[PDB]
Amino acid sequence: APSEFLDKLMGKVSGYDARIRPNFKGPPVNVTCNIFINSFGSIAETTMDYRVNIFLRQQWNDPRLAYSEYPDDSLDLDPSMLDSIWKPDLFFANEKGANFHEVTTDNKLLRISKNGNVLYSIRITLVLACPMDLKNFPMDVQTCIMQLESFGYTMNDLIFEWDEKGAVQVADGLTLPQFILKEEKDLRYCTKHYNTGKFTCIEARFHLERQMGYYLIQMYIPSLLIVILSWVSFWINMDAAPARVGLGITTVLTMTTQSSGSRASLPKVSYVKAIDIWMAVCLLFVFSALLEYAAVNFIARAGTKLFISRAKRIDTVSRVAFPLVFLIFNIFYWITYKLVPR
Amino acid sequence: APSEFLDKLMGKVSGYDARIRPNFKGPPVNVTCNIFINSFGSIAETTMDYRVNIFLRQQWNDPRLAYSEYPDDSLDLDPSMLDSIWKPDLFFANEKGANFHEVTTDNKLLRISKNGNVLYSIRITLVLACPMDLKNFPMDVQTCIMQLESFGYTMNDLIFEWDEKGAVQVADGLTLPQFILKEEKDLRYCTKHYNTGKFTCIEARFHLERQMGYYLIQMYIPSLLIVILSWVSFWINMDAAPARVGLGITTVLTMTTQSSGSRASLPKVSYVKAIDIWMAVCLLFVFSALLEYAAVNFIARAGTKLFISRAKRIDTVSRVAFPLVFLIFNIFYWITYKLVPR
Amino acid sequence: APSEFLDKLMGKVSGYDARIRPNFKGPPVNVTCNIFINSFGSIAETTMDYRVNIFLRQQWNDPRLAYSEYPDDSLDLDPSMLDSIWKPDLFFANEKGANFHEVTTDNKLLRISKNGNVLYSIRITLVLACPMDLKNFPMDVQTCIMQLESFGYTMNDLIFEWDEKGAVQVADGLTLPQFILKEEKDLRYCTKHYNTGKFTCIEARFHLERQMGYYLIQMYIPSLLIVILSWVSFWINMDAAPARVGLGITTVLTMTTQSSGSRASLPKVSYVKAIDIWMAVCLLFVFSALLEYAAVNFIARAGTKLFISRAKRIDTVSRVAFPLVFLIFNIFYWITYKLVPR
Amino acid sequence: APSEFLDKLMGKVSGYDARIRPNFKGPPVNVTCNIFINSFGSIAETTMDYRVNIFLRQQWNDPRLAYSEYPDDSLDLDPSMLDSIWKPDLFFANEKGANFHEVTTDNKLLRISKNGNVLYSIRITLVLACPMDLKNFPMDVQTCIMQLESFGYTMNDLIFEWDEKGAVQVADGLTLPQFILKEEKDLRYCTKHYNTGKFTCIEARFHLERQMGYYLIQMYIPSLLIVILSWVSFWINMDAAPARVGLGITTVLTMTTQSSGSRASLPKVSYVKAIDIWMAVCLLFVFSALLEYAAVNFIARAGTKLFISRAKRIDTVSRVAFPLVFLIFNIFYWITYKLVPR
Amino acid sequence: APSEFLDKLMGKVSGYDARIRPNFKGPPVNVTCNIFINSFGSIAETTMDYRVNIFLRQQWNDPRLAYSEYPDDSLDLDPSMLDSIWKPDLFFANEKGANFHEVTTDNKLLRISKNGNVLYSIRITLVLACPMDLKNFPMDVQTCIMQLESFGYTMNDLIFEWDEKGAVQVADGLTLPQFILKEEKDLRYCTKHYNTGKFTCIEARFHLERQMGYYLIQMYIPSLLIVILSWVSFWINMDAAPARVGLGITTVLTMTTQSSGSRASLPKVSYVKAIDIWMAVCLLFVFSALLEYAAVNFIARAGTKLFISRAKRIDTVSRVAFPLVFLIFNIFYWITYKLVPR
Ligand SMILES: CC[C@H](C)[C@H]1O[C@]2(CC[C@@H]1C)C[C@@H]1C[C@@H](C/C=C(\C)[C@@H](O[C@H]3C[C@H](OC)[C@@H](O[C@H]4C[C@H](OC)[C@@H](O)[C@H](C)O4)[C@H](C)O3)[C@@H](C)/C=C/C=C3\CO[C@@H]4[C@H](O)C(C)=C[C@@H](C(=O)O1)[C@]34O)O2
Ligand SMILES: CC[C@H](C)[C@H]1O[C@]2(CC[C@@H]1C)C[C@@H]1C[C@@H](C/C=C(\C)[C@@H](O[C@H]3C[C@H](OC)[C@@H](O[C@H]4C[C@H](OC)[C@@H](O)[C@H](C)O4)[C@H](C)O3)[C@@H](C)/C=C/C=C3\CO[C@@H]4[C@H](O)C(C)=C[C@@H](C(=O)O1)[C@]34O)O2
Ligand SMILES: CC[C@H](C)[C@H]1O[C@]2(CC[C@@H]1C)C[C@@H]1C[C@@H](C/C=C(\C)[C@@H](O[C@H]3C[C@H](OC)[C@@H](O[C@H]4C[C@H](OC)[C@@H](O)[C@H](C)O4)[C@H](C)O3)[C@@H](C)/C=C/C=C3\CO[C@@H]4[C@H](O)C(C)=C[C@@H](C(=O)O1)[C@]34O)O2
Ligand SMILES: CC[C@H](C)[C@H]1O[C@]2(CC[C@@H]1C)C[C@@H]1C[C@@H](C/C=C(\C)[C@@H](O[C@H]3C[C@H](OC)[C@@H](O[C@H]4C[C@H](OC)[C@@H](O)[C@H](C)O4)[C@H](C)O3)[C@@H](C)/C=C/C=C3\CO[C@@H]4[C@H](O)C(C)=C[C@@H](C(=O)O1)[C@]34O)O2
Ligand SMILES: CC[C@H](C)[C@H]1O[C@]2(CC[C@@H]1C)C[C@@H]1C[C@@H](C/C=C(\C)[C@@H](O[C@H]3C[C@H](OC)[C@@H](O[C@H]4C[C@H](OC)[C@@H](O)[C@H](C)O4)[C@H](C)O3)[C@@H](C)/C=C/C=C3\CO[C@@H]4[C@H](O)C(C)=C[C@@H](C(=O)O1)[C@]34O)O2
Repeated sequence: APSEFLDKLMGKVSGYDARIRPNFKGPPVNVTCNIFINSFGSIAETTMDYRVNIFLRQQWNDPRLAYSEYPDDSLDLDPSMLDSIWKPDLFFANEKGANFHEVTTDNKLLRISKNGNVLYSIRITLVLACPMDLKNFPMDVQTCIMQLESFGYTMNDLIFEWDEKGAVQVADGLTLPQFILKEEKDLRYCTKHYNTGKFTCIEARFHLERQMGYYLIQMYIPSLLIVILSWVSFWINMDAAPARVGLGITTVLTMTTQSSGSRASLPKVSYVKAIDIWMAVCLLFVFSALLEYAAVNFIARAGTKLFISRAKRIDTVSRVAFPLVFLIFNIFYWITYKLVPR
Repeated sequence: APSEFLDKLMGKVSGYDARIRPNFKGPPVNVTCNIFINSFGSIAETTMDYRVNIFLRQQWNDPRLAYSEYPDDSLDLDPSMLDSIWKPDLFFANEKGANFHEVTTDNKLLRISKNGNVLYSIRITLVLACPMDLKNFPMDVQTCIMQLESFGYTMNDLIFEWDEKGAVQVADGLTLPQFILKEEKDLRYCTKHYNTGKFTCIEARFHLERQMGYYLIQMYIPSLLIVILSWVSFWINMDAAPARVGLGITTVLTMTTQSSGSRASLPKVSYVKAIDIWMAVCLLFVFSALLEYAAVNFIARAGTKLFISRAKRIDTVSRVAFPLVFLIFNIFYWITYKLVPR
Repeated sequence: APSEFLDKLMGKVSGYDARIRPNFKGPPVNVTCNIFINSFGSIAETTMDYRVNIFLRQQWNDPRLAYSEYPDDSLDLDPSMLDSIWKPDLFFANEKGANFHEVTTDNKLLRISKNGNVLYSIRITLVLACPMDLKNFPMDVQTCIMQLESFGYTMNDLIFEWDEKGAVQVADGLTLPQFILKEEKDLRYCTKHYNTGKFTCIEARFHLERQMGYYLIQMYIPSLLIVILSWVSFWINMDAAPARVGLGITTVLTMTTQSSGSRASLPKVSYVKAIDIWMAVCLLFVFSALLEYAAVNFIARAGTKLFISRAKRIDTVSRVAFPLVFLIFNIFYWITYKLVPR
Repeated sequence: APSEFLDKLMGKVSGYDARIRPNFKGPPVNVTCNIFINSFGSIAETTMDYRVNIFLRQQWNDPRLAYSEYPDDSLDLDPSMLDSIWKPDLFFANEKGANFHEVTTDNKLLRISKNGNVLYSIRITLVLACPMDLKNFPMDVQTCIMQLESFGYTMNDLIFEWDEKGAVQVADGLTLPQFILKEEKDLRYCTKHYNTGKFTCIEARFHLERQMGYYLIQMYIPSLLIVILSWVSFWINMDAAPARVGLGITTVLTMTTQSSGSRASLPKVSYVKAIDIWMAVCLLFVFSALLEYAAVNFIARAGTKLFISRAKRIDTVSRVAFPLVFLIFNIFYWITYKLVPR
Repeated sequence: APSEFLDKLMGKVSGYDARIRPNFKGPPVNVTCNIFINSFGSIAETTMDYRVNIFLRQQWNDPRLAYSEYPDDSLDLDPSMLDSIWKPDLFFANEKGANFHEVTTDNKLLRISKNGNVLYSIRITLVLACPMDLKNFPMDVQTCIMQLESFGYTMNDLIFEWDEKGAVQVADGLTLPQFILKEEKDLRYCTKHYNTGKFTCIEARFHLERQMGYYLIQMYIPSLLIVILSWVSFWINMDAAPARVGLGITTVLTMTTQSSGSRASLPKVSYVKAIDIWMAVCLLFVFSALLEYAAVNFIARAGTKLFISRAKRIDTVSRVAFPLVFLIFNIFYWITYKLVPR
């Protein structure tokens, strides 16, 4: 009897056809699909893509599946039965490849309401290639988008609509080590025009903000320290050229290395990153320090002690100048990027 | 005759249906599942996931499979027969992808007791994404969790229960090169609430403790050595500025490199790692050493021999001071992290 | 009735055979295929290949599929039905491996016009091995080619023709981080002669131009800076040999490192890259600077003050000479590669 | 007729059942299986696993397959026929994943003797995770083990036995770039006890010895050279502090780098590697050299020429001492690890 | 009618059996197979394997497929039909894994001549593990071999023969960035003896020669340059110890780094590479230069000006000596490896 009902509803009997669209030659089937995202992982600037595995819940009703037989409002069909019924055909457009998880049983959940409402749920792993603007790199906000489109049928045949309440849910305990996701999530329609015809698509937005802890600790602090080293360099007498030339050279080299280190993590990009203007100014200051020492030597290795007194003056006034120029730059710098954002 | 019994029990005859849940429209099927874990491998902080391949043994009884025909209490069915019978549908929630091992035969073991108890065993390889807190990195205890949930049916239909005795077993000879697993294993229920309904889950806990041998040998000892180099630097006369500036610079650079080296292995993280406070203090001491030499020079390059005597005093008192401040820091440091843990 | 038409047109009835070519033993089937390319990604010089995922739209008409039954000009058949009809067999020749995207439904779109025109669309991910000439590396234009050939039948049986209008389309918002694609796209026939017979092929051209921003910021500027360091080195008195030897050595070493850094990204290649002539000249200038200092010392460590005056002359005239020789080289250099291209 | 015999022996006729074990409800089936190993490849200490692809030849007789029809002692059945007959189910326990090679035809060889002896051969690629002890790393002997167990049936049902003569064969021309395999091969039974029951297993042993050429050339020689540099450092007068401090520092730094270099290849391990005691002693000697120079300076920068004469004595006696202490250490070192092994 | 002929020739009618070998119980089937290689790619010394994707064309005639029905000499069967006919079973022995390309249609080409000659063509991607001798690394000739063997049947059943004319063809435009392939190609039989029996194999030879451009530009030139730096070092007066010690140390360090750099690309190997003798001699010369400076100091820091004159003599005679010893070594070196090869 219970098997007999799976056989009666879905059997060849009643002439049910998998291939034919529900309510065919008529109003477009409306699919309400909401996604529950388990995790973001392996977000890489260089690879340019981010991994997310999601439950996809799509709901479409067809009149023909509706049954008067059982008391229960919704009956849970077997996962295999699902291969038999018509399914809405939905591919991630930017998907860059994706896979089901078939571990143990195939992971799929389907249930038919007596009304004829169908609930269909699948667990997918997605790699998604999102374009991301690095115009200001360290502290930027990046938007990651996923758009679900129907490759099979045109606009008149099929439509996608987000669920009116709670269209995208996130894991209760989900955190990203590198970025923080924002509670506010934008959802917006799109319509794709292709040579073949117009295909429906719906896209979610995700907003992610870069954690400043790691970059502060790694990128900025050593720069600050190295810049301190020039400052301590100034106090040593000009008579010892090696100590000054040694500090200047060593510091400029280290700044070079520190600068490349930032570059290795990132994808190769034409426009100047904020990190680059920071490195350019730090390097400009150490180079200017060595430059000042060079000028002091040009005056000192030249001649008369009156000039050497002049140079002992420029030493003090310089040592007072550099922390001020660096500090004022720093102040002027932080406001634009980390304050009044967007 | 023996084939005739596989054909009689599992045949179309008797109207056995694969798709229908055992004891349908009634008390939820109870699955007692215990796992035997062959190995942990490729645990990587950066990838954030750990590999484990496990035997999964799940036991559920259904009345309809029960047979009075044979003398034997448990009969071992063919591995293919398994595709025909109803199986409890169980997916690892955090699985991040997983695969069966089909090498030679498909690796699956099933047996039916005359009572109707079914024993079902499969060999799976799992990658598992466990969130791990690095708040104190080198010596931390990390908890790795795996939760088994039923994607197919709600709470009223199906339930998972760990076996009362020996729910998780480990290989007799299993060792992890990086961590040690703890004999005490916590097992605790969870219930998942999703928009679709409430799904049963059961989760194991694994506790892993970081081996301090490698990090002691690699991370800490070279730091100690480099800090010794400042100490030997102090004894050289202040008259030779290059030897002192050379030692100070070289040591601070090496400390910088040593510090980055720790960072390369780890995933990028916002909160300060214990290794970082260690590096910060070591670097602070070498920098303070160079700083003291700079002050000594400010007094020395300045003027009168009374001051130079003053500086020869500060040399000795400093050389006595640094091992004490470093030693007291070290003592104060170890207690918090490696003593009175958690 | 609607199922009955899928059954009538494609049924065993009417004796339709999948295996037989349309209009068999006659004029070669003509396939008009246009591709819509979603993205280029992971273009790597070292791996030598570039990833592109494309929609492939191929159109061939066969008389036998044509139907008089429906009012609609084009009817959209089910994606599975596609396995039944004869398909033009088309493999990417240089494909180096490729995969369909079967996520959710298999992603395939097919429709039959009453005329008998068939539209067939598939979404594919391609890795493509394109040979690329590095003769001038940093600023080069690279051509990436994909050729679609029929492995199954000879020229007399089958032919490929690009669509007369809009044979290749690109995503409206598509950008490549490393290169820019050019609007002008060349399309040209090819015919392959193999021992078996002659097979049709059609190949698209893509032209890509290297972004000069990243290489300017990374490769060239540090070179400029390091070359500046020699210039500042000259001013320090020759009396201090260490400062001069220190600057010369340090700079030549850094130039060595900078040079290798360029090499690591690129595939190993026999012919000299433009970047290499740039590095060779920069290194030649720093080496020549140190060389001049060495000559100055050979005169200076030798003897009489008249010679030392001679050397103080060569210092000034040299410091005036080096920026001129470097600047004139730079000017002479840029014209060939970034100006009057091809 | 020849097809008729495949149809008669393996047909539904005679009531042959694939699922049922040979000689069912009786003495355990005995499988004699010998392996021919094509190659070892990609043996990596860090990944901890080694690749081997093997032919597996397993022989079990069943009475029912035996035929009186043909003259030939052994008849070669079609590779597909193999799917129909019962196969012994054998999975590599530590397999960590493995794959068949299906290129061209599926690669499988089966033949049935009239006696009823069945020869079954398959070509498999295995990744095998072998635990390996690094207690003395550079020159160690490592044992790699593969154990073949039956996941399907208990001890009473099935048994594995190595072939009495030539159970494991190796390719005639097989060589490993990193290790050498030893002709003597140990083969030993194991029995696995699991909660389900006792399962048969048979394990091969492979013994591999590390090639000392590469590590001698790479690891040890540069250490020797750097240690020579301290020796040449001693001869330079103590009056020039920079040359001595320069050599001491530079050499200790280089030793640090050389030491890390060894570490990068290896998996992270708690226990001290032999390479580490070697590095510790080399570094101890360079550090002791710099230390002696520091003491000499403490005496020299202090005061009276009688002390400076004392120091010129300690220079000579030291320069005589260091090659002796290093040489005697070297001698004492090599004996334990490369002599009287195990 | 045309379908009726596929049904008549290959139908169950006429009692055609896929499983049975052509001309069974008789003279061994003779397969003439020629390969057309599209590309070599990703040849890596470290991975030890090289990728090649090839068309495999194998020709065997069977009497039973021969038909008198059509006028055409050769008829092209459908790619699926191929699964039905008997195929020669041919696996690459060293294949290390390989895959078909199933993109769009499965890529397979088959045609049956009325004579009964069958032409069968498949497109395969192969990874091939070739053993390669590095005894002289930079400029070596390496032979890469692929051997095609029949795993299914013995010598008496099946045989492989290369096509008498043009057995291996190469792409008209094929080039390898790292090596050049030689027009002369050796083809030679092999017979494999295994415990099971004797299996036929045929192997192609490929000869590849290393491009000297990249290694000249990268490996050798910087060595030459660094060796020049010692030469320029000699001219500086011995009075400044730091400039000489600085140049000697810096150069020996850089030589160390340059030496390791070569090692990173290559697989770990016991026997001494030619590149190693080159590095050993270069390093020996820089070390000998520093050594000579040390001796000069032992004489100079010692005492009387007559000795200092002696040392100013050894300076000149040395500076004349080193370019000669290095040049004569270079000459003596190149002849063995790049001249009179093999
Ligand atoms: C003339 C430069 C000399 C050598 C000066 O160098 C120094 C010191 C003083 C010298 C006189 C140091 C140098 C920076 C320069 C000053 C330059 C800048 C602050 C910026 O660059 C300028 C010019 C540049 O166009 C030549 C321009 O880019 C274009 C590219 C695109 O158009 C096609 C477009 O997007 C738009 C038009 O922008 C830029 C906007 O503006 C800044 C971008 C450069 C930073 C420099 C660096 C950043 O990572 C490098 C690395 O970390 C390293 C090793 C050293 C750094 C350095 O060496 O920093 C570094 O190379 O000062
Ligand atoms: C002012 C710093 C100057 C340059 C001082 O530098 C030195 C020497 C003396 C200078 C005056 C050396 C420097 C450390 C500083 C002292 C700083 C610390 C001990 C710590 O940082 C402070 C400030 C920091 O917030 C600015 C704060 O982080 C926040 C981040 C998050 O909020 C958004 C939150 O999680 C919480 C609020 O915590 C921290 C807790 O506390 C410590 C974290 C820094 C260690 C420094 C380093 C660790 O890896 C780096 C690397 O190995 C390297 C190359 C050098 C190191 C270094 O250069 O170490 C390094 O960069 O002293
Ligand atoms: C004699 C050289 C001495 C050591 C000189 O070195 C320096 C300084 C002065 C010394 C006297 C520095 C050196 C370059 C040389 C001058 C050489 C060139 C400008 C070029 O090379 C010459 C000769 C070379 O054939 C020996 C020839 O290649 C052939 C190869 C192929 O035939 C089989 C064919 O394609 C065609 C015939 O071309 C070339 C065309 O032309 C240039 C190619 C070399 C650049 C050098 C380098 C580029 O990356 C290297 C790296 O960044 C590094 C660490 C240092 C660089 C360097 O060390 O640069 C570097 O190694 O000058
Ligand atoms: C006090 C050390 C000072 C800094 C001394 O450092 C130097 C010079 C003189 C200083 C006074 C140099 C230093 C070694 C020390 C002497 C130490 C050893 C020879 C060994 O270590 C000792 C102590 C160590 O337990 C603290 C102990 O490990 C335990 C770990 C486990 O228990 C939990 C267990 O398995 C068992 C109990 O063993 C060890 C057995 O025995 C040796 C192991 C250390 C070698 C050092 C190094 C090896 O790779 C490192 C790297 O290449 C580098 C950059 C420098 C090396 C160095 O710096 O070498 C290095 O760090 O001497
Ligand atoms: C005693 C050596 C001292 C330290 C001398 O070092 C220097 C300078 C002068 C010192 C007195 C420098 C040193 C080489 C030596 C001279 C040695 C050689 C030219 C060669 O080696 C000798 C001895 C060696 O067996 C100990 C032997 O190998 C065996 C291995 C196998 O048997 C089991 C077998 O295959 C066969 C018997 O061959 C070899 C054939 O012959 C040469 C091979 C060594 C080259 C050295 C190096 C190559 O890459 C290394 C790297 O780039 C680096 C950082 C420095 C190099 C170096 O340091 O080079 C380096 O380590 O001279």
